[PDB]
Amino acid sequence: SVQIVYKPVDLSKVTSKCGSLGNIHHKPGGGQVEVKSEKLDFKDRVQSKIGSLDNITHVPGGGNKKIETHKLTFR
Amino acid sequence: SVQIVYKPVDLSKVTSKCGSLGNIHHKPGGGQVEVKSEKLDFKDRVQSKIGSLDNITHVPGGGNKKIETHKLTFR
Amino acid sequence: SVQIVYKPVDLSKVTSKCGSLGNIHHKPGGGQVEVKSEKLDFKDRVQSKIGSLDNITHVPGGGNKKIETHKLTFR
Amino acid sequence: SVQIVYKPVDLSKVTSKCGSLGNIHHKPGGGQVEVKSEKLDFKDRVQSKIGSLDNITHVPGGGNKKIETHKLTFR
Amino acid sequence: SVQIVYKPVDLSKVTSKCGSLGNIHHKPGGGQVEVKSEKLDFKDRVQSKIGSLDNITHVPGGGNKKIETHKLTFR
Amino acid sequence: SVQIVYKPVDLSKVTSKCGSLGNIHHKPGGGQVEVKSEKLDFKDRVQSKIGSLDNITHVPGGGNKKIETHKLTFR
Repeated sequence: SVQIVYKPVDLSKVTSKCGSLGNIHHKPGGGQVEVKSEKLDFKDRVQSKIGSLDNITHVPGGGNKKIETHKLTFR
Repeated sequence: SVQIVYKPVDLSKVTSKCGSLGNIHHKPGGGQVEVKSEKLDFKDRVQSKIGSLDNITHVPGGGNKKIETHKLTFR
Repeated sequence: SVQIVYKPVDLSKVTSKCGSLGNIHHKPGGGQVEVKSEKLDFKDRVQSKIGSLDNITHVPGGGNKKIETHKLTFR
Repeated sequence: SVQIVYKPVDLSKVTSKCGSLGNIHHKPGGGQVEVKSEKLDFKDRVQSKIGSLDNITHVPGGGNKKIETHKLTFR
Repeated sequence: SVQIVYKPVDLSKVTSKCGSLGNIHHKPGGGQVEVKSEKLDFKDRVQSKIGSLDNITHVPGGGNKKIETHKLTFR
Repeated sequence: SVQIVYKPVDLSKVTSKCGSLGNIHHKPGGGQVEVKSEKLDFKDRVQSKIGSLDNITHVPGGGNKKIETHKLTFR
């Protein structure tokens, strides 16, 4: 016979404290972009991106990430 | 017979304290980008990126990452 | 007695010839300007300029400048 | 007695010839300008300029400058 | 008595010939300018310039400058 | 008595010939400029320049400069 007894006790306090978050600045792609193309012979799929893209400013006042997994496999 | 007894006790305090977070600056791609292309013969898939891209500013006032795994395998 | 005889003969051909003037480009102030000012105590006249200003494109298809002076002073 | 005889003969051909003037580019102030000022105590006149200014593109297809002076002074 | 006889003969051909003027580029102030000032106590006139300024592209397809002076002084 | 006889004969051909003027490039101030100033006590006039300035590209397809002077002084 199999007897399995499980007690994960977790009182964990993933805590943060800031008095003043601020005065944050993010200036991507300030300058000039210039592209000039002539006499191109493509013979397969193409992608192109030009400019400012995908520019993130994540400012999480908390930003307390917590991750938890319980796998319990039985054969 | 199999007897398994489990007591993970966790009171862990992943803590942070800041008086003043600030005056943070992020200036990617200040200067000028210039591209000039002539007489290119491509014969397979292409990708191109030009400019400021994928520029992150993560400013987590906490930023307390916690990660936890419990695998319990039985044969 | 005074005798003064004057014959400025001028057949001068200040000439220009262009087959095709073109494909001219002028891009001043491409990038970003940013100004930030705090706690300034001025006690006299002020001037300020910010940005793109006074940006000339002179494209004279001729542009044949000619200048001519005749002073004739008598005492 | 005074006798003065004057014959400036000028057939001068200040000439220019271009087949194709073109493909001219002028990109001043591509990048980013940034200014930050705090606690300044001025006690006399001020001037300030920021950015792209006074940026010339003179493209005279001729551009044949000619200058001529005749002073004739008599005492 | 004074006899003065004057014959400046000038057939001078200040000439230029270009087949193709072009593909000229002028990129001043590509990069980033940054200025940061604190606690300045001025007590006389001030001037300031920041950025791209006074950037010339003279492209005279001719550009044939000619200069001529005739002083004729009599006592 | 004074007799003065003057014959400046000038057939001078200040000439130029170019087949193709081109592919000229001028990139001043590519890099980054940075200035940081604290606790300055000026007590007389000031000037300041920062960045790309006064950057010339003269491309005269001719560029045939000619200069001529005739002083004729009489006592």
